[PDB]
Amino acid sequence: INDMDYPLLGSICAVCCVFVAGSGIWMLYRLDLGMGYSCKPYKSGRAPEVNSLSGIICLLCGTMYAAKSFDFFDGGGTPFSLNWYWYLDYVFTAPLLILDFAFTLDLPHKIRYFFAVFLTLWCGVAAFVTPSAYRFAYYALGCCWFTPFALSLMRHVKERYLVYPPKCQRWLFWACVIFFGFWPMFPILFIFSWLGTGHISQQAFYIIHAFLDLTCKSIFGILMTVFRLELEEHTEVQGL
Amino acid sequence: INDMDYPLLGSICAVCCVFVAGSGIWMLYRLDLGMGYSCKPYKSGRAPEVNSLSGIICLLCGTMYAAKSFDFFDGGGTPFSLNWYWYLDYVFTAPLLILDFAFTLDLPHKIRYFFAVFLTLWCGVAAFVTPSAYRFAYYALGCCWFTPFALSLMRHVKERYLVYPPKCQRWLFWACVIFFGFWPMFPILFIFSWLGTGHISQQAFYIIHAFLDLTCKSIFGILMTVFRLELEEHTEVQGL
Amino acid sequence: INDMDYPLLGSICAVCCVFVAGSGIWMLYRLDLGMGYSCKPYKSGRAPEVNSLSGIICLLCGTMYAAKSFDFFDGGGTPFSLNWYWYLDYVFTAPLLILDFAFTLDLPHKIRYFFAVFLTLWCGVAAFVTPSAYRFAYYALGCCWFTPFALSLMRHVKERYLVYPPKCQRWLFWACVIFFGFWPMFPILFIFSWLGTGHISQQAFYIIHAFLDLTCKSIFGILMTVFRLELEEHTEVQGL
Ligand SMILES: CCCCCCCC/C=C/CCCCCCCC(=O)OC[C@H](COP(=O)(O)OCCN)OC(=O)CCCCCCC/C=C/CCCCCCCC
Ligand SMILES: CCCCCCCC/C=C/CCCCCCCC(=O)OC[C@H](COP(=O)(O)OCCN)OC(=O)CCCCCCC/C=C/CCCCCCCC
Ligand SMILES: CCCCCCCC/C=C/CCCCCCCC(=O)OC[C@H](COP(=O)(O)OCCN)OC(=O)CCCCCCC/C=C/CCCCCCCC
Ligand SMILES: CCCCCCCC/C=C\CCCCCCCC(=O)OC[C@H](COP(=O)(O)OCCN)OC(=O)CCCCCCC/C=C/CCCCCCCC
Ligand SMILES: CCCCCCCC/C=C\CCCCCCCC(=O)OC[C@H](COP(=O)(O)OCCN)OC(=O)CCCCCCC/C=C/CCCCCCCC
Ligand SMILES: CCCCCCCC/C=C\CCCCCCCC(=O)OC[C@H](COP(=O)(O)OCCN)OC(=O)CCCCCCC/C=C/CCCCCCCC
Ligand SMILES: CCCCCCCC/C=C\CCCCCCCC(=O)O[C@H](COC(=O)CCCCCCC/C=C/CCCCCCCC)COP(=O)(O)OCCN
Ligand SMILES: CCCCCCCC/C=C\CCCCCCCC(=O)O[C@H](COC(=O)CCCCCCC/C=C/CCCCCCCC)COP(=O)(O)OCCN
Ligand SMILES: CCCCCCCC/C=C\CCCCCCCC(=O)O[C@H](COC(=O)CCCCCCC/C=C/CCCCCCCC)COP(=O)(O)OCCN
Ligand SMILES: CC(C)CCC[C@@H](C)[C@H]1CC[C@H]2[C@@H]3CC=C4C[C@@H](O)CC[C@]4(C)[C@H]3CC[C@]12C
Ligand SMILES: CC(C)CCC[C@@H](C)[C@H]1CC[C@H]2[C@@H]3CC=C4C[C@@H](O)CC[C@]4(C)[C@H]3CC[C@]12C
Ligand SMILES: CC(C)CCC[C@@H](C)[C@H]1CC[C@H]2[C@@H]3CC=C4C[C@@H](O)CC[C@]4(C)[C@H]3CC[C@]12C
Ligand SMILES: CC(C)CCC[C@@H](C)[C@H]1CC[C@H]2[C@@H]3CC=C4C[C@@H](O)CC[C@]4(C)[C@H]3CC[C@]12C
Ligand SMILES: *C\C=C(C)/C=C/C=C(C)/C=C/C1=C(C)CCCC1(C)C
Ligand SMILES: *C\C=C(C)/C=C/C=C(C)/C=C/C1=C(C)CCCC1(C)C
Ligand SMILES: *C\C=C(C)/C=C/C=C(C)/C=C/C1=C(C)CCCC1(C)C
Repeated sequence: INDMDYPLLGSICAVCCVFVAGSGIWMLYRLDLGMGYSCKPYKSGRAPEVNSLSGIICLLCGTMYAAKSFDFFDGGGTPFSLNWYWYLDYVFTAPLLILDFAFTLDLPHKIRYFFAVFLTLWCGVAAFVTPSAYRFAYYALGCCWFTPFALSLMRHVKERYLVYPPKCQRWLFWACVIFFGFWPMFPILFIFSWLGTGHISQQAFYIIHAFLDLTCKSIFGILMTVFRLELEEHTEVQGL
Repeated sequence: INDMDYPLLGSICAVCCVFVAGSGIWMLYRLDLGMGYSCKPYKSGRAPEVNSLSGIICLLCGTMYAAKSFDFFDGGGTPFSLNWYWYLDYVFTAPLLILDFAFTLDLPHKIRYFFAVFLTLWCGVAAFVTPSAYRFAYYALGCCWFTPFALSLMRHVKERYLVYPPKCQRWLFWACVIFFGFWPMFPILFIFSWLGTGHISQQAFYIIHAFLDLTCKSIFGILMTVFRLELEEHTEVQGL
Repeated sequence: INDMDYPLLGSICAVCCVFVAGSGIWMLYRLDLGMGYSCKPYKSGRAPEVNSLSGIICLLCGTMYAAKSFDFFDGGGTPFSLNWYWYLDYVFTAPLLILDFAFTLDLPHKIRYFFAVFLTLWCGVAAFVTPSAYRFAYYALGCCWFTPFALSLMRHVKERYLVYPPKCQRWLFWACVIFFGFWPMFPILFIFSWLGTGHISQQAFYIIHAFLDLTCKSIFGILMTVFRLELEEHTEVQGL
């Protein structure tokens, strides 16, 4: 229903777009500055390609949020909305997050996790354009794709967490809190939204998801950058 | 025309979705169990990333068929159909099949084959939403992309078939029968469907394509897994 | 407005489709013929995978232009148009061009350039389906993604241009003229088109963009092939 506070939504999207993009520019700037937590001009001179994935997602999320803000400023309903089809932008970003996490931790089965999230979001996308009882059918299919992905990622994370130093474990623990404390919240909001239970209104749904992207995209990326800085120095500069 | 036996279509799609997904879960389970046909815990401990492509496609095809079954149970015409736009799901799966086949056989020019199938399917997708004489124009363009792909894949397969042991050649021969015995059947069904000649009705078109996916996705994957098991043991455990 | 000379557009698209595809088939044929500018059957026998990206784009662009010609022959407005949504085909091709350029010159930060062009085009796609003042908002966002990509590519190109031999520098200089002489023309045409200033009519817009694809896709690819031939021989056969 076209009765929500659209200018508030645009302002919220504009504010987070600046925050996510600014964080992404920092980590990209920080990455090429030096390998270790202090500084290192690289042995070969150039940073690894996969290490920049965290920064690009924030800019990708920032660009996605910039388009969202333009949609809300125009009152919504624009031909290029990125808000009419929910989770559609997340299809481009969320699979890259776990891919970045896999590369950072060297977790095997990266391609399996990649398609797990990619198909998990796609089932979620199909689970609201269907105004029938099968809306939860796609929701169930997504959970069937996410639960064995939520699991088997806790295994590998838990197995490798005991190897890293406590200094590196610090951020890694916080990243896992971001990982396994806020990603499972996305299905819960879907149940309680107007699509399911109805506790969350449409206006609140955009706002809370706007707030549940700095932690998932920006702050999680920031932790990954710092954790990489601790990882890089400890492994290379500290030689451990 | 909305007069076909939709509940039959949903039941057929549901049955094959269970079969394709179950086969995919097996080969993923079988892969991490052990390298050789018997068992091997890997030298490095982790399976190669590209070896899991066969399993993911079946789950990808199973998830795609699960969405098809939901569409047919709801009587069709759902906003997220995956049946209104034919071959659209195949765009996500078919290029990965040859990519898996290329990696299994180490066939060069993988990227060329990948884009060959990717553009071949896309031309097929555009060749039914066009209710005019240009429907066959996109069909001709797809064949122009597929015939030099159907060829030059027979070359490389034939050249390498003489190298493998007869034990491995067994499955490889059967895979090539699946490869070069059923993929060329997709264009033929298009000609004889209501889009072209009209011999095949709309109801029969979904059913036969539902039956022509276990062989292409599941059974072909199963052969690839067993052929890999024979390849892996013969090369590593048997040292040949 | 449906008043432009559609058969002229189809003829122009058909002519360039033959030219782009024919050039792509040549460079693919030339690549496997031999490494050096003269001939070399490869040390391992097979060409590098990334070296074929230039040829595939031309065939990809040729196939895309073949679909454009079919759309214009049918009078336009076909369900599968590739002309109703501008720059949508460029999303599939343009990111691969810089990726090929990055691999040819071994320029680092390939993934950063890839997403830069990928998001630059996407902002352009959203910048005409929006019939409001926010059409230039997406345009500004695209320029914000392209200007730091147009820059930092001049740096790396300029830094490495002094290393190559003058024989190789010749084509590289011409490629950079194609690169940094015609890519910035795409935003300029958008400003002066009926979407912006209005100097360029709709009929002229397709024609000039049809002419501004041989240089970007075919001729640029041809230069890349010859530059690779000079690079390959000089580095391998000439041992320099
Ligand atoms: C900007 C950086 C982005 C980076 C990455 C982008 C990748 C993600 C791709 C996003 C796809 C966007 C699809 C959005 C479609 C929105 C449809 C929509 O809003 O419809 C509702 C709206 C009804 O609302 P009103 O008329 O206001 O009703 C109130 C009565 N006065 O309908 C319309 O406005 C009609 C829509 C016009 C056609 C839609 C065109 C969508 C743009 C196409 C480009 C995307 C390409 C997708 C590829 C496949 C080709 C379809
Ligand atoms: C689930 C796992 C999937 C994994 C991988 C997925 C990748 C493949 C992507 C699939 C894209 C799906 C597009 C399907 C569109 C279907 C359109 C359709 O059915 O229209 C017909 C139907 C007419 O039928 P009835 O009204 O019953 O007529 C009888 C009269 N009583 O029309 C409708 O229902 C209207 C359709 C509503 C809008 C369609 C929204 C499609 C969903 C968008 C999400 C997909 C994103 C695509 C990206 C580009 C953005 C467009
Ligand atoms: C061929 C090789 C291609 C290789 C790579 C391809 C990748 C790029 C994908 C291209 C997506 C194509 C989308 C084009 C949509 C065009 C819509 C259009 O033309 O609408 C205008 C036109 C109005 O014109 P007329 O009725 O003539 O008006 C005058 C009055 N007599 O409207 C129509 O014709 C209705 C359109 C029917 C539905 C459109 C179906 C588009 C085809 C879907 C396949 C693409 C899949 C996209 C994935 C997401 C799923 C949506
Ligand atoms: C037709 C219906 C739709 C078809 C598909 C529906 C869902 C498919 C089920 C899951 C598909 C694959 C999940 C992808 C992400 C998980 C990644 C993965 O499997 O990694 C492999 C990993 C094993 O790796 P190893 O090599 O032992 O690790 C040591 C490191 N060397 O697999 C596992 O951990 C086993 C699978 C997950 C374990 C969790 C156990 C409990 C799962 C809850 C069940 C939920 C319902 C799903 C039903 C089927 C589940 C198998
Ligand atoms: C504007 C119109 C649309 C534009 C494009 C239309 C179709 C384009 C034509 C084909 C494009 C490329 C096909 C992609 C899949 C084929 C892969 C490929 O070319 O592999 C290279 C491979 C050569 O590899 P070598 O290195 O010798 O192998 C030894 C291993 N070291 O190429 C070939 O085998 C030659 C091409 C295929 C051989 C088949 C011969 C007969 C083909 C039937 C012609 C059908 C019409 C198509 C017209 C143009 C065809 C060239
Ligand atoms: C919410 C709004 C939307 C969010 C995002 C909007 C645009 C984001 C800004 C740019 C994002 C990244 C651009 C991607 C392509 C550029 C590739 C890149 O950054 O390469 C790194 C490269 C540094 O590499 P080194 O390792 O030093 O090179 C030596 C080789 N070893 O970065 C740079 O060169 C610095 C950035 C570009 C330099 C150009 C300086 C002037 C730029 C004009 C500003 C235009 C406005 C954009 C605002 C923010 C720009 C930072
Ligand atoms: C519940 C409140 C939530 C508040 C929202 C969060 C606001 C952002 C602030 C940071 C959030 C995450 C930070 C994670 C922890 C890292 C901080 C830190 O201490 O990092 C250092 C160093 O690493 C860093 O520098 C990381 C911190 C830099 C973060 C910069 C903030 C994001 C950048 C955005 C700038 C542009 C934003 C535009 C303006 C916003 C307009 C709305 C690591 O070492 P220490 O443990 O201090 O040990 C000291 C000896 N080594
Ligand atoms: C014309 C009739 C078609 C029937 C449809 C096919 C039904 C599926 C049965 C298998 C089809 C393909 C099998 C390919 C041949 C492999 C069988 C085989 O023998 O494999 C072994 C070992 O490899 C295997 O174990 C592969 C076979 C396992 C296949 C399991 C079937 C698919 C899994 C689906 C389970 C879940 C399905 C859900 C229920 C369905 C509800 C509708 C290889 O060694 P042998 O030659 O026996 O040599 C012995 C000494 N080494
Ligand atoms: C302003 C006028 C623009 C005209 C449009 C362009 C027409 C195409 C002609 C070539 C354009 C770019 C060529 C770039 C320069 C390379 C030419 C060249 O000399 O290459 C050689 C060798 O490399 C080549 O062979 C590259 C040239 C081959 C290009 C073939 C033209 C494109 C192929 C299309 C064929 C099918 C087209 C279908 C018909 C069209 C119907 C409309 C490199 O060595 P040289 O400097 O001669 O030194 C000699 C000792 N080594
Ligand atoms: C309320 C929400 C946000 C947070 C609740 C999630 C908490 C309880 C979860 C998130 C991440 C999880 C941690 C992930 C990794 C490890 C490392 C392992 O070696 C011991 C368990 C431990 C330490 C987990 C304990 C539980 C944990 C801390
Ligand atoms: C009716 C349909 C399903 C099957 C017809 C396809 C048969 C005839 C095709 C499919 C795969 C083909 C095989 C593919 C590979 C080889 C290996 C080569 O060294 C000799 C030829 C040989 C053995 C081919 C013979 C023809 C073949 C068996
Ligand atoms: C109805 C149409 C579209 C397809 C149905 C035919 C499929 C399901 C059938 C036809 C002939 C069958 C093949 C016949 C014999 C064997 C030998 C066995 O050791 C492996 C499977 C394999 C290779 C079968 C796979 C399934 C198969 C290909
Ligand atoms: C009118 C349009 C088409 C062409 C104008 C663009 C010209 C002026 C641009 C395009 C490519 C550019 C070149 C790109 C690379 C180098 C190598 C460097 O070591 C010196 C500068 C030099 C030589 C640049 C000079 C300016 C240049 C030649
Ligand atoms: C914005 C970025 C992230 C990582 C978003 C992630 C979202 C989820 C993992 C959502 C999952 C869903 C599942 C499990 C099944 C039902 C539908 C959802 C889309 C909510
Ligand atoms: C489900 C998986 C597979 C591998 C499907 C493959 C389909 C084809 C190769 C279809 C090809 C077509 C071509 C050659 C040109 C006309 C249109 C078709 C889509 C039928
Ligand atoms: C056909 C191939 C190429 C490489 C096309 C490239 C097009 C551009 C770089 C277009 C860029 C745009 C930007 C900078 C922002 C506004 C919108 C444009 C799409 C014109």
